[PDB]
Amino acid sequence: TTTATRLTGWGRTAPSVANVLRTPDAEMIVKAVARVAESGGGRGAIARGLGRSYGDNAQNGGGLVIDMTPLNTIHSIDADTKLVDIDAGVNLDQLMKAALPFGLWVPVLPGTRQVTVGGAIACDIHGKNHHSAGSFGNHVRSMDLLTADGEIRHLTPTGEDAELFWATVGGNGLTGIIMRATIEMTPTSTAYFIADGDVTASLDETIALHSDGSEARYTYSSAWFDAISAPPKLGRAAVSRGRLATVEQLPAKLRSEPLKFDANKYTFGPIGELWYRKSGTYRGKVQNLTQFYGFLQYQFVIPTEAVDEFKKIIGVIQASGHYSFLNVFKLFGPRNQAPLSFPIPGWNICVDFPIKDGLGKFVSELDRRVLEFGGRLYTAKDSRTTAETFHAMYPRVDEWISVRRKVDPLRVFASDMARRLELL
Ligand SMILES: Cc1cc2nc3c(=O)[nH]c(=O)nc-3n(C[C@H](O)[C@H](O)[C@H](O)COP(=O)(O)OP(=O)(O)OC[C@H]3O[C@@H](n4cnc5c(N)ncnc54)[C@H](O)[C@@H]3O)c2cc1C
Ligand SMILES: *[N+](=O)c1cc(C(F)(F)F)cc2c(=O)nc(N3[C@H](C)CCC[C@@H]3C)oc12
Repeated sequence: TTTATRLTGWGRTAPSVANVLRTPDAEMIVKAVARVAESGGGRGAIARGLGRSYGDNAQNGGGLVIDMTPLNTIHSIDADTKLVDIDAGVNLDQLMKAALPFGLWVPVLPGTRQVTVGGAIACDIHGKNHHSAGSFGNHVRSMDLLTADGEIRHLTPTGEDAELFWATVGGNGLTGIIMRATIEMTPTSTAYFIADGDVTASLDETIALHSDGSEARYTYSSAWFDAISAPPKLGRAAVSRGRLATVEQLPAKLRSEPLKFDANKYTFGPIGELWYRKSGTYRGKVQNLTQFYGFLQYQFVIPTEAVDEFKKIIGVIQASGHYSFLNVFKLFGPRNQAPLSFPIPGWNICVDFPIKDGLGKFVSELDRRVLEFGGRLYTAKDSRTTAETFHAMYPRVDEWISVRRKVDPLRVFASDMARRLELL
């Protein structure tokens, strides 16, 4: 039934060997669980999706890893209720293609579409529209959770069972296996964005641009971000903000099929500085999805009010010797009821660090400042933080652990991450 396999997160670090069940039969899955809750606890069981999480939340070395990608049935889409009803194994790319013809848009998209619905919920993923749409769990209207006791619970965000619902959202698969869910989609008349591009010269004007209230005019906003140049160049950004185009705004060629889809010498001179600023500055640019959308991935958010502390963390980063080219910055909006949900209103930033000597000790310092300044790290990007740091970052973890205690008293569900962060 099972196959012992060598599993890594997307970052390809910290491998561990687990027995991997990979069946489309919801029965075998329910039974493989009781075949684990019968032998005491052992090393338990964790669900796995498309394995895009960099962390170790979808590994369970010496235990059972259940691959959910065979469960990829889209059961129904309804354009009137905007409800979509899918198996946890369907990915967001599959789902986006199926829903477009109904005038429905996936409400939260991450930077890769090869992500299951299970994973989208379990990490409570965010995207470029967080400040307007919240994260993924805000759009889940119901889900079917295979619990440790073998029963299948129907959860909804309100009424009774809300607590277990909101613990499963961002629960990293540690309340049990999500089998099926209903998502409320976002209505759209096209598959296109209208985008305004902006460029900044300093971290100061980047913050100002995100504080002047202009942000309330776009549903989608993010930025490429300079983490290398010394001040005051440091933290200049190419800002890309937009919203879904109506049909009226499409060029005539496209207005027929609105829901479709398919380094030089100058580069560092004053001319390319002129090129980069000119090409990064635009208005009303219509773009499709793909146009608009040995390393250590590191992402954190700092509460909105601690802006000076945010600027200081950026300073620490560029003066650290560790250089990062791909940096995305965004202002998150309001959070949700999930105790372990990563997003809070404030300054979010994703950096990519070339693995080299001293990096591990340096990021441990970074952790310390992020913690100190009231922010947190993201489990879907994280493999190396500590339980003390995690627990302090997420003050509601105790609230969460209790809920999990009820629904899995015998530690049927476990992972490399749960043991490391002491969420088990
Ligand atoms: C290039 C790239 C860009 C990314 N951009 C973003 C981004 O912009 N925003 C963002 O939030 N994230 C981003 N991510 C991270 C990614 O969206 C999340 O880690 C996501 O959870 C991955 O989904 P998955 O299906 O691969 O799940 P996996 O990585 O296989 O599993 C992740 C977690 O979900 C749990 N899980 C999976 N299936 C189930 C289930 N059926 N029931 C219960 N639990 C389950 C697993 O146990 C594990 O804890 C990015 C990743 C990559 C590689
Ligand atoms: N950071 O990794 C990050 C953050 C955000 C958001 F704005 F939502 F906060 C969005 C991201 C995105 O859309 N894509 C990516 N990637 C980075 C550069 C590393 C992995 C590749 C993708 C393109 O990151 C985002």
